Amino acid sequence: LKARGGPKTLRRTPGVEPKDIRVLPGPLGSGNFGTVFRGVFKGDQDVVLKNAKADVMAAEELLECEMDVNYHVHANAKGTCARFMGCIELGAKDGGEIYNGTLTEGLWLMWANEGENTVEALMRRGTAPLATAMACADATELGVTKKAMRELLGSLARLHECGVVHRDVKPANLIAAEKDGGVLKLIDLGAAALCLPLPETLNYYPGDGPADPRYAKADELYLLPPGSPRPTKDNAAKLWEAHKPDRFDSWSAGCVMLQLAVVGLRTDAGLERFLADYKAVGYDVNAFRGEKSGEYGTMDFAALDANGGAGWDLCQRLMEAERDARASCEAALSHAFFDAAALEHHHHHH
Amino acid sequence: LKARGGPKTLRRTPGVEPKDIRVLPGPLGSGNFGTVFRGVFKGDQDVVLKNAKADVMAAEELLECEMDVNYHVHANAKGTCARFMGCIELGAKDGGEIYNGTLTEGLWLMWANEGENTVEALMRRGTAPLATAMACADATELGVTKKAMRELLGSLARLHECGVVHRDVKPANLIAAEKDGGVLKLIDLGAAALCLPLPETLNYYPGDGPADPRYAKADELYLLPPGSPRPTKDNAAKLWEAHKPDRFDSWSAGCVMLQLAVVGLRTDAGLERFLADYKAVGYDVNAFRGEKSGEYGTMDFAALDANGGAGWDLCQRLMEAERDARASCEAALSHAFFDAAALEHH
Ligand SMILES: [Mg+2]
Ligand SMILES: [Mg+2]
Ligand SMILES: [Mg+2]
Ligand SMILES: [Mg+2]
Repeated sequence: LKARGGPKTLRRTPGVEPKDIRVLPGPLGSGNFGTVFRGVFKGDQDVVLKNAKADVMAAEELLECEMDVNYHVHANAKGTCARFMGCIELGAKDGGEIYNGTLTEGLWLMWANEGENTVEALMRRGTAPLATAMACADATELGVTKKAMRELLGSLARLHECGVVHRDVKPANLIAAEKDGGVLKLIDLGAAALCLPLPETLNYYPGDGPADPRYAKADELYLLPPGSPRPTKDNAAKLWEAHKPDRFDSWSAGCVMLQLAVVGLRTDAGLERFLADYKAVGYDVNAFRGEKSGEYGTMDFAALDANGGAGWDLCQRLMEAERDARASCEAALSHAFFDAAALEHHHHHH
Repeated sequence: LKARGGPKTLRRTPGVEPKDIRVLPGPLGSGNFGTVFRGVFKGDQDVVLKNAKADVMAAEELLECEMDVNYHVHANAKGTCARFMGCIELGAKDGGEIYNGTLTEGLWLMWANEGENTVEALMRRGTAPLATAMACADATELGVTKKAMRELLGSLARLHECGVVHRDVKPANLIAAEKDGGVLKLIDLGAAALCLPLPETLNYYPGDGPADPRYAKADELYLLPPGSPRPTKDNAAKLWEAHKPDRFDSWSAGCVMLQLAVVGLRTDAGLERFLADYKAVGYDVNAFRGEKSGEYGTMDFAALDANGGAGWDLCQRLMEAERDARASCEAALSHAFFDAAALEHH
C-alpha cells in the first residue's frame, strides 16, 4: 500500500493575510536568531516583520517563544512595547521572495512600526532631536532623563508585574512613539522570559543566557544563577523572590539612565569606560564621584548632580552590585529624581 | 597618588595599515558574533572584512579564535578557504564609522573577496548560472555535483589532515572563485575547531555547540559527545580516532551533495523534507528509494541514479547514522562517483 499524506497546517492571525503584506528588502537588523524587516500592511500601515534565521540552531523555537511572550504582553501590558499584530506562517508553494516583496516560507511575526527612530540613534544625534521626538518640554539632559526614565521604569514595572523580564533593555530597544505623544516603547522581546507559571514559564532557565555585554553586569549574564533549581510551577514564586531576575532589567535601566543623563556616556566606549571605573571602586557611585569623576573632564555630570545628586542616587539604586540591594523598577519610580520642583510651573498656572 | 596610564597594544599585519582600507556599508550578513563587510584594500584589491558584534557575549573572544584558526589554515591548507590577509586592530580615538568608509574600534579580520556569488545563491538561480560560475563544462546536475563535490571533499580532507573541522559546511559558505578557474572555496571558520595541539586545541570541547540545523544531524550537534574527556595535548589523537569529529563535516558535505544533485532539494523546505524522510527510514538511502522516493514526484533524482546509483551510494557513505560507519572526506574522494569516463573516443 501507499501512505496517504494529508494537508499542511499553517498558523495565522484573523484579519492578517499574506497577500496584504509587502516586505521591504533590507534588514532593520539581524539579532541573534532572527531578521527584522520593514513592511507595509494593507497598502497604508507601516509595520515591522520578523522571521527566524535559517542558519541558527533552534531559531524557530526562539521565535515561537518570542511569539508567546508577545501574546502575553499584548494581553497584560498594552503600551509597554511595540504593538503586536500577530503572526503569519507561509508554506513552501505559497512562500515568496524578499526581493519580490513577498513573505518567504516559514513563521513571521508582525508589529506596528512605532517610529523610524531609536533612542540610541536620537541620543547620538543629540539631546535636542531626542527631546523633540519624545515631546519633552525640558530639552536638557536632565529633562529627557526624567521623562524617559519615568516611562521606561513604569513599563518595566508593568512587565515585571505580569512575570516578564525583558532581558535586552537598552537605548537601541526603545522608540519614542510619535503616534502616542512621543512616549517611549520597548521593542524586542526575543530574549524575554516569562518567569511565572502563567501557565508555564518561557525562556527561563538557570545559568547564563544571551545578554548584551554593554547592558549587563559582567558577572550577572543570567536571570537565575547556576546554583538555582530549574524553574517549575511549584518553585517559580520562590525563585522570583530569591534570585530577583527582574533586577537584570534594573541594571540595564541604570545603563540607559547614565547614557541619557551624560552626553559623553552615549558612545559604547564612554559607557564602557564609566562602568569599568564603577566596578573598580566597588560599584559605589560616591566613590566614583570622589575618586574618578575628576578624570572625566570632557563630560558634564550636571543631570546626575542636580537636586542634591538625586540622579546619582537613583543610578546607585538601579546599579547596586548585589541583587538583594538593587531597586526594583517599581520602587525606582518613587525616587526623588522624579519629584516636581517646589512650585514647578507656577508662572503659568491658573 | 594616582595609578599611571600606559600604552595600548594593537595587533597589526605587516603591510596593512589603517589608511589602506576603505569599508563599504552593508553586511554580507551578520552571523552569530560578527559582521562581514565588503572593502577595498590599497585602492584596487577587493576584500571582505569582519568585526565583532558589540551586542553579543564574548564576541571579541570568538573572533580571536576565528583569527587563530585562519592563521592555521593559511599556513597549512592554502586554497581550501578564502585567502586570509591578516588583521587590523583599531583603538577608540583612531577608529571611524562604517557609513563613512572607515574601520571602527576593535579587531578586524581581512580576506580576499573570492567572488560575489555563493553556491547557495547560484544553485537557487539554477544549474546553468552555477555551472558557468564553476567553469563546469558538464552543465547538468550530475556535472556540477561531480566537480563541486571533488573540490569540497578535497578541501575538507586537507583541513582535516591539519586538524581543522570546519563545522559550518553548506552552500552558503562556498564561493565559486572565478579568478581561480571557478574552483570552490570555503568561507567562515567562525565555528571551526583546531582538534590537534598545535600548540593547543581551539574551540574544541565536549557537547553541543553552534550548528546550522539544516546541515547538522539533529542528534549530533557536537564535535565531541557530551560524555567525552575535555581535550588535552595528550589525549587529542585518541579523541580524534574515537569520536571522529571530522565526520561532522562529512554529514554536511552529504547535504551539499543532495542539493547540488537534485534541484527540488535546493530550498530549505525541500532538503528538510528529504532529511525527515531519510531519518524516518533509518538513515538508509536504499530504503528511501524504495519506500519514499515515489512521494517526490515533482523532483528528478537522475544525477544520484546515474552509473549504478553511484551518487546515492556516495551520499549514503557521507550520511551514515553512525560516525564509525560514516566515510571520511578523504575516503569519499576515492569513490566511483568521481571516476573518469572510460573509453572516450577523443
Ligand atoms: Mg526555514
Ligand atoms: Mg513547520
Ligand atoms: Mg535583542
Ligand atoms: Mg557560520
